Amino acid sequence: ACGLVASNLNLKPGECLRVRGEVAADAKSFLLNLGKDDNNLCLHFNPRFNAHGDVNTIVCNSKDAGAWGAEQRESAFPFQPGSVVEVCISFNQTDLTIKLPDGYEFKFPNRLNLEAINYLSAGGDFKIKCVAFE
Amino acid sequence: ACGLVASNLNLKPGECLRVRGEVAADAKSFLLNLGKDDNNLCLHFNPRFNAHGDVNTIVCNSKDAGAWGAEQRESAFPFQPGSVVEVCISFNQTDLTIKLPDGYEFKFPNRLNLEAINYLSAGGDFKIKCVAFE
Ligand SMILES: CC(=O)N[C@@H]1[C@@H](O)[C@H](O[C@@H]2O[C@H](CO[C@H]3O[C@H](CO)[C@@H](O)[C@H](O)[C@@H]3O[C@@H]3O[C@H](CO)[C@@H](O[C@@H]4O[C@H](CO)[C@H](O)[C@H](O)[C@H]4O)[C@H](O)[C@H]3NC(C)=O)[C@@H](O)[C@H](O[C@H]3O[C@H](CO)[C@@H](O)[C@H](O)[C@@H]3O[C@@H]3O[C@H](CO)[C@@H](O[C@@H]4O[C@H](CO)[C@H](O)[C@H](O)[C@H]4O)[C@H](O)[C@H]3NC(C)=O)[C@@H]2O)[C@@H](CO)O[C@@H]1O
Ligand SMILES: CC(=O)N[C@@H]1[C@@H](O)[C@H](O[C@@H]2O[C@H](CO[C@H]3O[C@H](CO)[C@@H](O)[C@H](O)[C@@H]3O[C@@H]3O[C@H](CO)[C@@H](O[C@@H]4O[C@H](CO)[C@H](O)[C@H](O)[C@H]4O)[C@H](O)[C@H]3NC(C)=O)[C@@H](O)[C@H](O[C@H]3O[C@H](CO)[C@@H](O)[C@H](O)[C@@H]3O[C@@H]3O[C@H](CO)[C@@H](O[C@@H]4O[C@H](CO)[C@H](O)[C@H](O)[C@H]4O)[C@H](O)[C@H]3NC(C)=O)[C@@H]2O)[C@@H](CO)O[C@H]1O
Repeated sequence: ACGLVASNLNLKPGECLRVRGEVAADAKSFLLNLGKDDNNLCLHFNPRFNAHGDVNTIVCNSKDAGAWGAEQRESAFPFQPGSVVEVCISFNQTDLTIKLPDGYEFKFPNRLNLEAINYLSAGGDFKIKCVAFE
Repeated sequence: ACGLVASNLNLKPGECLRVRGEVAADAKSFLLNLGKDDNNLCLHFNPRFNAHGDVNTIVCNSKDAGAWGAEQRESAFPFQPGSVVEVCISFNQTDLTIKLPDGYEFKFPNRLNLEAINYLSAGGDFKIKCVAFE
């Protein structure tokens, strides 16, 4: 269905999760899901080039016990299809910080109040090239 | 056994898996398992500092339907407690090539004849700092 699925991550607050991968030449959208498990996501990171009505927009949302939360759309879109990008993610009690390329970075509330991230999955027109723990 | 567990890898012949991590100060052993799943491992890579009657010896083996194969032991042991070590693994239908530090490398047969690897697992006194797909 999608890409890489990693579990047992022991991502404690402060630590950084760096993910590098190449986006398809004709990418429609790609995603990175972080959380406790697939149904309890503290972060559903979804850049949309041309999908679900959104064009060149990063849509973020959470999932709690299977129920999707309120979406949060971002304006800056530093991803050119057919290139290699790197996203860096860290969190704390209050919220997570997503560092995108070109110096852009935004925050997303930690609606789940997760003290550790043990799950991550990738999907869409994206191919993981590296996963780093810092 | 077990720690970071990654599924849906879809690693194919020619592509190499690279893992970097730091070994524990009083590490008795650590392991990396590659296979089609938890019970069918084309490679159980296990560097033992002091475990199972072995002192500083790399024990490799396979597992088919849960049955451990015939152990193959290695001479070199470029591991030191506290230090960060990197290993790279490539494969084809014949055998996997474990490339260790300074140009040293050894081969282990692809006993199960897997064409692709979808499961990776890590365990023991090892801290994964990065996993790259090349
Ligand atoms: C003809 C003859 O006698 N030949 C002997 C061999 O018998 C002997 O074989 C090895 O023996 C060791 C030690 O076993 C001891 O404990 C037994 C009971 O627990 C006992 O019955 C044994 O006799 C032996 O006892 C020792 O006996 C000696 C002499 O009697 C005592 O010493 C004497 O003591 C005196 C004072 O009392 C005095 O000091 C004398 O000077 C002194 O000599 C000693 O004190 C006494 N100790 C004890 C506790 O009783 C075995 O460990 C070893 O077995 C392993 O290897 C063989 C194959 O070589 C396997 O068949 C066996 O299953 C073991 O394999 C390991 O299996 C595990 C489990 O699967 C593997 O780990 C897993 O691996 C997976 C990956 O594949 C995965 O990683 C997983 O996570 C792991 O858990 C290991 O990798 C396996 N390792 C290997 C290599 O296969 C031998 O049987 C030898 C050497 O001792 O000498 C002669 O050749
Ligand atoms: C300028 C611009 O870029 N604006 C965009 C908006 O376009 C965009 O809105 C989206 O619009 C979609 C299309 O609607 C049209 O098509 C249907 C189907 O035929 C029509 O029935 C409907 O009437 C619309 O028709 C259009 O009408 C206009 C006006 O008549 C036509 O234009 C006119 O045309 C004439 C000539 O005839 C002339 O040229 C005029 O000048 C011109 O104006 C136009 O041509 C015509 N189009 C067609 C084809 O006929 C909607 O489908 C889309 O819907 C989403 O948003 C609404 C609320 O806004 C929701 O109610 C709806 O359910 C849906 O929500 C999305 O739900 C999905 C899941 O179901 C969400 O995705 C999930 O998200 C999760 C994370 O939270 C996970 O990631 C999961 O995997 C993922 O699947 C998704 O996020 C939801 N989207 C939103 C926004 O919440 C939408 O409204 C908006 C919003 O994207 O952005 C603007 O920038």
